[PDB]
Amino acid sequence: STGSATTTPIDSLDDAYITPVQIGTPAQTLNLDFDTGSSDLWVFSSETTASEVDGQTIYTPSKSTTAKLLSGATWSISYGDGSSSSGDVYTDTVSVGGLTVTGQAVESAKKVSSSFTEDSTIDGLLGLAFSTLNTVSPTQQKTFFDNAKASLDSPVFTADLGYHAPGTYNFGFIDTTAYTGSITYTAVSTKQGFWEWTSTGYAVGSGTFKSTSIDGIADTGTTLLYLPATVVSAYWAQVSGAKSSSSVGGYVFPCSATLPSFTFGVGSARIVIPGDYIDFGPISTGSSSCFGGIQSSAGIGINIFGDVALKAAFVVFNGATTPTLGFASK
Repeated sequence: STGSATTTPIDSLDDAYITPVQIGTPAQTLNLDFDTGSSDLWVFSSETTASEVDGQTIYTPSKSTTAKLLSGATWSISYGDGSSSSGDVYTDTVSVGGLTVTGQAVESAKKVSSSFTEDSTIDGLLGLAFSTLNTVSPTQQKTFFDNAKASLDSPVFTADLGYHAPGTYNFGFIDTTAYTGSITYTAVSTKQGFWEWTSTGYAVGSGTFKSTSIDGIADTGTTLLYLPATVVSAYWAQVSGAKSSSSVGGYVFPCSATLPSFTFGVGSARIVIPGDYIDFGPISTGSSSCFGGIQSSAGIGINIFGDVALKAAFVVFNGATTPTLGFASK
């Protein structure tokens, strides 16, 4: 089997991407944030504290003839950005772009933190990291990909995120028309439960490539590109007037600037992030100070190849016995 679904930016800055997901019988369609940095499929629901729902589409398990309460099961998660959610668990039928899993753990939110409430465009998350990170207790549950894997034509999914435009998540096949040149594959460590790999270095604009190992994770659920302070300083040094602002919480730059590109290495291959991808607009409405899309990972404890980096590539998440990551230009 295979699946193919379109993923759409939630706003004009590509702050995140939503993908429609069918849950239950009859189908209830929710727009979820496909997140290769976590491993819980959770949804706004009829069980969510009413005051914490503000415009999201909810899952109502009592209206699904295939929903079954997973007795005694609870979940609770906190994300790198400080957000959190928790609740109970159902199993139900879940389909993504024509690909169907029966008995998928659907984690129903009783509580969500304010950032989720305040974002009406995201109805929940669909985790695509390794199932070892799943928070359901006392019986850990598998991710959607893990549940589908054996049925897929090939045990892979691919992320093709758009810049200021829709993209695609495919399951079970590699669309050879979706990229240019070849796919370069690189080793993955699953020891932290992430799609963790090692970039071979970087360049700023037309500058010379610096060969240097950068360990980090391929994370569709993080907006920006988070890299070591040395690297990030090297980048913003090329932008007149850019500075790290403690009060804003990162590097800012004059909105009148033209940003240089940023290149990262995948083995011998190179992925070029155009400068425009690194502009995330005014820090506050009407400001002429703009927020940078490349930021320091110092204090996160891990480097994150988030959407800013991933949207410049066609990315293969290969879930073979020994997982690997593939990157191609597009």
